[PDB]
Amino acid sequence: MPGLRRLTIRDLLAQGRTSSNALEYVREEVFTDITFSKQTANVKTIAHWVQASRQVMDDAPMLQSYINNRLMYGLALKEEGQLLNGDGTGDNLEGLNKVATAYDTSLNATGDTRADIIAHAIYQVTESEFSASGIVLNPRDWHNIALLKDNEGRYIFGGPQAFTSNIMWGLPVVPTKAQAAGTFTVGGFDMASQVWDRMDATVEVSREDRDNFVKNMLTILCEERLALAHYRPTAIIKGTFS
Amino acid sequence: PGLRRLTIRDLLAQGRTSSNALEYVREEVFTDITFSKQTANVKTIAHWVQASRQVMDDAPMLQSYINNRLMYGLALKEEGQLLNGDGTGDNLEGLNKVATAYDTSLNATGDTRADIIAHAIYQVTESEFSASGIVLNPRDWHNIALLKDNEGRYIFGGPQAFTSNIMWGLPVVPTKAQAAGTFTVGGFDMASQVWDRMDATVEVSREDRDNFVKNMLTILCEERLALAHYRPTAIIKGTFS
Amino acid sequence: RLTIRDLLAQGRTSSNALEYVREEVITFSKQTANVKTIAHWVQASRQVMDDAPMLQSYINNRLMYGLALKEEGQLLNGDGTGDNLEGLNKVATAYDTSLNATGDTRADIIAHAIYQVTESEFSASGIVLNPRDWHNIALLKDNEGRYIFGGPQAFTSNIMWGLPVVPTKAQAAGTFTVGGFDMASQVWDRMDATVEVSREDRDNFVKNMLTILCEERLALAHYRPTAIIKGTFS
Amino acid sequence: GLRRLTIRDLLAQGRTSSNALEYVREEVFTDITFSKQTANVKTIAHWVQASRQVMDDAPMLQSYINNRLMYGLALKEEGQLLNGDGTGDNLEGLNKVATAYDTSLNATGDTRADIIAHAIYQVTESEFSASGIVLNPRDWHNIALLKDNEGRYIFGGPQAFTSNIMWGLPVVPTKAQAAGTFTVGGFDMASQVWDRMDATVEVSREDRDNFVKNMLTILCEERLALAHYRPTAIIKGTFS
Amino acid sequence: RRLTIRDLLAQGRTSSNALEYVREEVFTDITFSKQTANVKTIAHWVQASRQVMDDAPMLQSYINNRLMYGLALKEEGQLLNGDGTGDNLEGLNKVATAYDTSLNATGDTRADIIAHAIYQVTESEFSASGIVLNPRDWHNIALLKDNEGRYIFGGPQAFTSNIMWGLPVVPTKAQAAGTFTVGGFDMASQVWDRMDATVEVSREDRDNFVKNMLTILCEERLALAHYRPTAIIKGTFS
Amino acid sequence: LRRLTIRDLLAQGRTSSNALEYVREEVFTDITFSKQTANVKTIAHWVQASRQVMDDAPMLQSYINNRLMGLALKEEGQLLNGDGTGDNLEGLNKVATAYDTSLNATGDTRADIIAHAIYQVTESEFSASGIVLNPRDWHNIALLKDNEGRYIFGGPQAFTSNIMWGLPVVPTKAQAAGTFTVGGFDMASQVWDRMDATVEVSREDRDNFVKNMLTILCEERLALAHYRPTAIIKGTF
Amino acid sequence: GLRRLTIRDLLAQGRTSSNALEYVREEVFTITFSKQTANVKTIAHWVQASRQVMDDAPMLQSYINNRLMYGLALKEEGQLLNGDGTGDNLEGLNKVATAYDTSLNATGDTRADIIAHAIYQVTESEFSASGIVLNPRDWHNIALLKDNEGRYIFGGPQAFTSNIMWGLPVVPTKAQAAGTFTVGGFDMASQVWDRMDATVEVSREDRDNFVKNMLTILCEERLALAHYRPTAIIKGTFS
Repeated sequence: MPGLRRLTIRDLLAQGRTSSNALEYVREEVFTDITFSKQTANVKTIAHWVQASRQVMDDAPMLQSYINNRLMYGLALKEEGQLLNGDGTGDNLEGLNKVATAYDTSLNATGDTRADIIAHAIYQVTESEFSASGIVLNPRDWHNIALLKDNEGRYIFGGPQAFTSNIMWGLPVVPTKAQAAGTFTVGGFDMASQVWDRMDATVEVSREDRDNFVKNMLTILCEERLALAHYRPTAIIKGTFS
Repeated sequence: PGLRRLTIRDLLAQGRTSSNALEYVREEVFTDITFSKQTANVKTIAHWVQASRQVMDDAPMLQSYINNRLMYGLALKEEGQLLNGDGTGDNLEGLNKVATAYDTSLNATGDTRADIIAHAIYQVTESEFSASGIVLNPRDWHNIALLKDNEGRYIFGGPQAFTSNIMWGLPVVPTKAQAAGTFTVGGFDMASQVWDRMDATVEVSREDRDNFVKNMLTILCEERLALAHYRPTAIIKGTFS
Repeated sequence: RLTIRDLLAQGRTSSNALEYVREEVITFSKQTANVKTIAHWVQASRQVMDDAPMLQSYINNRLMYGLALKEEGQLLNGDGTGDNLEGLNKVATAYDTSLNATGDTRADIIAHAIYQVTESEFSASGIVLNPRDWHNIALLKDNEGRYIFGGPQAFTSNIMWGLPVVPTKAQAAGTFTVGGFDMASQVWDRMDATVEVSREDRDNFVKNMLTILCEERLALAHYRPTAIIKGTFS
Repeated sequence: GLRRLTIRDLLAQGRTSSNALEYVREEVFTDITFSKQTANVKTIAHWVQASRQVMDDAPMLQSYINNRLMYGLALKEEGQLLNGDGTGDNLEGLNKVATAYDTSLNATGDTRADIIAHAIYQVTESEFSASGIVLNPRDWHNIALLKDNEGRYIFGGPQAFTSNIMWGLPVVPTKAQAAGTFTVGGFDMASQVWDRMDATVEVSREDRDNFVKNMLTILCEERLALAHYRPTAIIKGTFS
Repeated sequence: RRLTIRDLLAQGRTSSNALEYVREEVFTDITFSKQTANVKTIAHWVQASRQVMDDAPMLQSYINNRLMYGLALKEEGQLLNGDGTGDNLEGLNKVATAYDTSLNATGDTRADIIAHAIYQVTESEFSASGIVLNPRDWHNIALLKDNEGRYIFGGPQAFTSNIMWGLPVVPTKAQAAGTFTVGGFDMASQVWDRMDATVEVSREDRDNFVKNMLTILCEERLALAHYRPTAIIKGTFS
Repeated sequence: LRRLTIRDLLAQGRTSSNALEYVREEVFTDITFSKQTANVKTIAHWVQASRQVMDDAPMLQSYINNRLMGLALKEEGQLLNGDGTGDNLEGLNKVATAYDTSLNATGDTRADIIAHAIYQVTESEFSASGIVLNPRDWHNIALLKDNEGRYIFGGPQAFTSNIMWGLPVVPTKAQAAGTFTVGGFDMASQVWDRMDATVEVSREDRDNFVKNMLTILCEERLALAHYRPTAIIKGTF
Repeated sequence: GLRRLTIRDLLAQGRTSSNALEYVREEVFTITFSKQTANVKTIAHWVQASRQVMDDAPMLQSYINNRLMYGLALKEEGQLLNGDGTGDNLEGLNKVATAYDTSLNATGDTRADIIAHAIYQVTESEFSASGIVLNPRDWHNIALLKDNEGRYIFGGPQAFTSNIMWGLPVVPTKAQAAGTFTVGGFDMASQVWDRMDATVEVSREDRDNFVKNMLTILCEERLALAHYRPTAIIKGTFS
């Protein structure tokens, strides 16, 4: 099974299990009364594959190492990028940043810091009757945020005790390289989106592939099928730092 | 359902009932104290959504998420009724209608929106109670928590103040039920109470209105609630400049 | 004469969605088709619930037919957006006007379309016209005063060049759709038609009435858009 | 909800088993002399008359008497302890024995909060140090929200008003205290409150015209006395 | 109600009239002087009418709500600053090291001075174990800002629970306003006590016989031992 | 171990053979494939003590562990810039892409060069996940002071935290001064452990018999596999 | 006392049963080996009391041991820090410490920047700094460095308590002379071997105790100090 020593984007979202090629649902639109709308989520597949030598790998304990440290790791890093930046066209999921709501750049005044913009965004999330539960950042941006002062020796956030992923103002932070530099995504992901797992990550070996029989190598493939549903896109705010 | 904030239900005291009306004595303070005979009727609060048929009928795990999503909105409807629901009809006669106007003479020159909240925290004492909660529109709470004087100093600490909703040791309740520019502060724990007749329940109807045609499905979530106001002069409602 | 459902291929399915490959001629592309719902409802008197045979006679004679008439307008003129399903005219190839002769009549444009259907290596199998256009096609005669192919005695059915015509009010006036539907498109039925009676629906309770509903769930895949050609004769 | 400290919490507590209580009072003047005094256990009563249909539910009436009626009894016991004329069935309150504020100490540009400082100083003239203060909510609100030419608060702010503490000394804002009148003094040393009977409740249906009008009367009764051992340790005053 | 000066110091029972100890003296090496502490007596007397005392629980109310309370409040003020003249005890503020005036800075706040004193305690090879403040000065300190809305220390309730920099604080009216006292009390002093508080009624003192009065005396015997006067810094808020 | 080493910054893996064959994908800045083999090789660190130390027993063991597992510093010098030919394995600096000097400027300092290198890591379709450089260079970068800017007083907290641009920094004497190395080490390269470290004491080694001394030797074996050398970039300031 | 961290806590412990230990010192060029020997030395602290304190029995035996062990600990800390190693002395960490590289300093450096440069300079021995040793006054003046901008280098006066500098433990002690600091990886560079624990002996005749009815209480311990890599220890003085 997979697993990383860090909070992942799918941990922020709600988890469900589905047994169909698609599922329909209702999207709550709020005007800043709520008007409902019909939506559908299609179960799409994310895969990661690597080429490998034949004999050393099917006759050694270097296979568990090879799929654990390359395949599951890459597959996780790929689903994390899909859930956050998917397009929704073809085999692409529709990511949080695709449906997210534009940050309102009228909430920031002269002299604002990054903490002020984070506060403005945690606000703008509240305009959906939902409470912000998670933040998604770039590791560079998260490092800059965790370590800044307040025109005084005092020390907002916790720096190198809270910078270690950890939390910020009570909300979990996911610092991920999938997130562009200078871009933040705040929201109540707990009750604004949901990932439905059709099939768990499965691994398979292809001896026969695109001229693999004559090249003396295998292809190892790890794949998983899931869908992403966005109940209230107004609960997600995607913004850019100054 | 609360989602890491206090609900207007949390400011009031709570109890159980077993009838549709039980009535009580209202302490009418004059600005000694007189008494009134008042009756509180058990009204019904309902939140409904018209979804499709395909969304609902599925495995038990696929039916629970919408049930929780609906129990969530029921709580917001309950707050909307508790805060400002007029007496006429099946509404609940909420606090803002029973509250007392805000004495505008208290204002000093050069005040800010927080100064008016301080004045309203005072005025609650004229009922012989103490303020135990503010109710603000999220816009107003946000605009207050990030205020500053001529000097580069925040009144309420930092932007961390907007989160962890509290003003001078008094819980702040930011809710969409409160209209922009209107504030409501008072000793809720002693000036009001909520009597619960029935808990939340969910029902599904295919034949409602025209749902049988166009294959719709109305999901309804109901609770039964009465609101007893024991001292209207403890709750103060006002508007911002 | 029959239904657009009879022109297309038919399959069964057991899923909410449908994945397939659209062979744009031969390349390939992945396409999806979600199952949608089509319903037809009729107002009736309370007296049908008794005398069960009358209810069955009404249902099979007149209810199962209106549902097909209603799904014609969806299978033909759809969008695929929302609760609609993609229609033959939406996934269609514009009729080539270069095939037009100097003074060819409306019965020759259809022959040109029938030939154009073959440019996808698939032979045409059906025509779809508007009732008024079909009416005018069978009665335009000529200057001499003879029906070009008509004549009351010399008429078989809604047929033209040996292909079914299927006139439907769903088709707009001025538009025609010629295609080899039997091997280029396929309707996948999620479940067969179901009938349900409601007495509470709207004010049926007070007014002593009934609503009979007939529902069906289906999608449709368009493997070869090039086989279906949509034209608009001047 | 115990969101504030009462006058009783400001005083020494004591229990008794007699209907009168005699003590001695120190008479320190501007050494000490001892004069014998006595205090008679008085009765404090608070009553509310409710419709006769409020007893149909035992738990709800029980709750009302438990947490809504006793509060009124205590809050009027405050009004008796703080200021009682002594004559009749009114126990002798802190305002009856309190010493007058020495107006000589007032300066020209004397702020309203400085007079409390002068009173705290005058409390030291009885070889006691001032305990918490008692004053009206309006005056406490004005004191804690003083503003200079600019908007900066001098020594209070609404955080002070909600905390009921100035200069480390507890503050009791009560409606019983009149507006403009303040009372400082070493209440823990000077005076004490003696309890005879814990509060009791009584329901009467025939009281007054409660029979022809559908209502009851609920009565809460308490027995206590107030013993002042050093009136010079308590100071009245009025703002100007 | 709160921790007292007796709680900051180190306890211990004596069964004699006086005891000798060694004072460790530090230069601003460690020398040793010879000192003695004599068991002194602290008493508080309240005289009340003899009538009800002898048949009621009114006696208990005098004993603990009127006498033990005053005796504790007077013991705490004797421990802080006595004089050693007669029955006076030796006071912490009498035996204390003057706060270094030169240690201050231009913009130092009322907490920077406490930091300076917490340092100065370390010139005796010990560390601060507590602070003794006037309630007014503690109320003022606990509500200080930092050139920003941010509050140093904590909130007004319980005055931040009477703890600054992690060190318990004793707010007492005995401490003069504007004077502070830090130091390693638990290690630099001891409160050797001979006899616990006892209560006695006279019925004969002075002219109580003719005037119909009792007198109730509550008294205790204890000594205070000082080991390092350099581990106790007494200073003034400038 | 107050910092994370290069091993903690690559992929970890286990092998039970004296050599392993792997497919290295090569990127044209299309992706092609090459067959490659990595040979398990021994890393060894020795220190010579004096005799009669075996009687120290429990404390000797403490010396044996603490001051030997020394070997970790030599293994990383092998992993980073091993010559590749001989009895030493192929290092990260051996198969690494030369820094693109066209990304520089006139006044660019030294952290901007690392930013440019991180940018150039993306041409492999990977992303930088670490930086390796000299402790002197890291000290100069972290404590860099500019009179005009607000970055004055340096970053002693940054220097002690070992984090730059949000990525880990590895200051080691293994890497020569003036040279830097960035890249997606967690994807491109993997360390395959064959056998764990063992300790061997020799009395006859060289002159140990004459000179009344011992030789303690700690040795382990392992291989290094590089899947995408284009991910790694090595340059000089 | 346990309200502060002692120098013995920065180094490594270990027991020895002999009066001499042989070890190998690792010289690093900025690695060769030397062979050195550590001799078990004796550290003794004595307090001069009166004879009347003896008559109180537990008030002396059960209360003065607390202060006596404290004094012994402080004296041991001082000797470990700056013992000269000549004539029954320990080998002071300041004696083997490497001189601070003054060239590391820039223009505009405060006293904490020099400590940062010293924290760097330890790395040239392939070790990482484990602790700092300062004078209490120097630590006070560092933790309260009111920057010219008008902001504290550290959090505030809170910094002085809970002695920590950039995650490194700071040991303030009167043993370190004012103006002198020592950074290093003490948990690896050196260690302390304990031969026998502290023991207490009482003398009535030492010097003129008999004449002046005094007493001398002497607590003594025996230990050796072994340095393995002096380059890991950097000693310097503040400008």
